[PDB]
Amino acid sequence: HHHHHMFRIVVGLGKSGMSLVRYLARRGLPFAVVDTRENPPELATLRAQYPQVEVRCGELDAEFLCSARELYVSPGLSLRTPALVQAAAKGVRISGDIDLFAREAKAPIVAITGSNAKSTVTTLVGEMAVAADKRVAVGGNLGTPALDLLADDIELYVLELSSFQLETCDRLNAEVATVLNVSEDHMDRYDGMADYHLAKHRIFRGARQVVVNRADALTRPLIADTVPCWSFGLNKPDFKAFGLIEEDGQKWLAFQFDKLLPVGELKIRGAHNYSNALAALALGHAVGLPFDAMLGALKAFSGLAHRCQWVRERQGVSYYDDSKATNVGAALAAIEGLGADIDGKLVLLAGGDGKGADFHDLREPVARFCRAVVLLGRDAGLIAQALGNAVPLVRVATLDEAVRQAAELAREGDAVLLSPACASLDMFKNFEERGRLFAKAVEELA
Ligand SMILES: CC(=O)N[C@H]1[C@@H](OP(=O)(O)OP(=O)(O)OC[C@H]2O[C@@H](n3ccc(=O)[nH]c3=O)[C@H](O)[C@@H]2O)O[C@H](CO)[C@@H](O)[C@@H]1O[C@H](C)C(=O)N[C@@H](C)C(=O)O
Ligand SMILES: [Mg+2]
Repeated sequence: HHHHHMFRIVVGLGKSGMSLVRYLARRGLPFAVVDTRENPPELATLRAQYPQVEVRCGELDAEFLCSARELYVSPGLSLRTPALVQAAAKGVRISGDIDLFAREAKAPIVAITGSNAKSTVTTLVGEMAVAADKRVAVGGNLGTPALDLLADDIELYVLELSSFQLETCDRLNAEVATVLNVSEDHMDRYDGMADYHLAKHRIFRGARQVVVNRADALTRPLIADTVPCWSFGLNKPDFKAFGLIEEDGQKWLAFQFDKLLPVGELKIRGAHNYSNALAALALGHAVGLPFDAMLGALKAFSGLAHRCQWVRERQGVSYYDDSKATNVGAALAAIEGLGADIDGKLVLLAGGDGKGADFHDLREPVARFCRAVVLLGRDAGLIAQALGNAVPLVRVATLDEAVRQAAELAREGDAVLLSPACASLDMFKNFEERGRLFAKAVEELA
């Protein structure tokens, strides 16, 4: 079983695996593809587009993996998979598409992770860079695989990174890096908060600057003492800091003692979105984006689909798609934020794959803001146990039923909120499909 000394193996045939196939094939390197599943989602794609690439589907063959110089592992595949552990112990480098991107990119990287907000802040910094007339490429976990962004004329890369991707990134060497926030998530993969936190802090390896959340200690890296450190927060900022300046009850986004923009001139609203705006300003300022360009993009920014997104108002009841809420921290923010905005109470739709999360933090906000909760999905029962008898709970089987029942529970002035605190993967392809099907059911109400 001979192989070339450059031989490498792509482990996982999903979207990032296909970006690795494209990259390695373009460089004419010897490689093969494996996947633990008999019928991975991009198998048909690989067979149609790369009929000559060796592909092995099923139980991983550790002896085959051990013949490669490096494995590029799908971020969704746990590195505790036994054959990967065995290859690692025999000195095979465990890598991945972000690790490879970091080793190849020829322009500064803005690297953004966090338990929440990383897609919004990544998108915003990208729009700031476009407004600053930079040749920018934006992607990563956000959707466009990072390797597909590579081009020599790119002046700035903006990457959303997951804790999973970061586990195989040896030395990202970002120009500026941030962990926006950390709250319990992905506890079906990590043993606890310590390993989850450590994985995210790999974003700082080699970072030339950092952006830190003054309100979240799990975002503060050791290197904040040795590289330029820009902080954001909602309190009044000090030197080198972004924050809010308040005068006669009017709030301004601010850098040090300079008022930048009244928060009322943003389209996005609420404390979490102000924090996101300040984080994006800090990241953009770190890579030289002019303030006037950044503020113009901030004023124009409308937010992302499935982020507490208004769908419909029917019989005085408004319907909001917050399907992006796949952890408790996100649902907490939406319940508090929308609950405080409306002239009524919430009917919350929640449940799905809870990833081993503690749901106890939902109880008090649900008791304060909800008229009822509609629960679906694999871990509906765990959520119901955490909520107790705070409010009426209605158990349903499908999202269409959940919407029909929520309409019946709601009264004029209420809002129906899909903010599930769970992954969608037990019942849906992804959280975007979950949100699209919620919006479809809402639109089908008579
Ligand atoms: C799960 C994950 O990390 N997905 C990211 C990945 O998409 P990709 O299609 O390559 O997925 P993947 O890494 O193959 O994982 C998908 C699923 O396949 C399974 N899988 C994968 C390989 C394999 O051999 N066997 C197997 O069972 C994984 O366990 C997982 O359940 O690469 C894309 C490009 O970088 C990302 O946009 C996408 O992020 C999505 C948005 C996501 O859900 N990310 C998670 C981490 C999140 O945000 O929490
Ligand atoms: Mg995640």
